[PDB]
Amino acid sequence: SVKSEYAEAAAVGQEAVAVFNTMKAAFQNGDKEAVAQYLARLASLYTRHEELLNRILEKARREGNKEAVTLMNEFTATFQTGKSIFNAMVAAFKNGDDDSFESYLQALEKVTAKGETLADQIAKAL
Ligand SMILES: CCCc1ccc(S(N)(=O)=O)cc1
Repeated sequence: SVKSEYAEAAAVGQEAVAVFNTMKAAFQNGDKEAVAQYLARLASLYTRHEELLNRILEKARREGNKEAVTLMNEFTATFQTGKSIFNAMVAAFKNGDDDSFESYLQALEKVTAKGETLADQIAKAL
C-alpha cells in the first residue's frame, strides 16, 4: 500500500540521518577519507528517498487523496531545498572550503529538523 511504501521511504530517510551524523563526527575529526565515502553514501540515499517520494506522490494523485497530495507537494519542495544544500556541501568538500562546508551542513540540519513535522503528518494522511 502507499502507506507501507511511505514507511519504507521513511526508513531509508532514517538511514541518511544516521550516516550524516557519523559523517559530521568524521568532518570534525578531520577524517576526510571517511567524509568522502559518507558523502557518496548519502548521495545514494538521498537519490533513493526522492525516487520513493515521487512514486508515493504520483500514487496519491492517482488515488485522488487530495490532502495527501497537498502535503506531499509541500514536502517534496522542502526535500529539494535540502538536496540543493546537500549538493552545495559536497562541492564545498571538493573545493576544500571548510567554512562553507560547515555553513551548508548547519543549514541542512535546519532544513531537516524543520520538515520533520510535515513528514510525520504525511504518514497520518496516506
Ligand atoms: C537532502 C536532504 C533532504 C531532506 C530529507 C528529509 C527531510 S524530513 N526530516 O523528513 O522532513 C527533509 C529534507
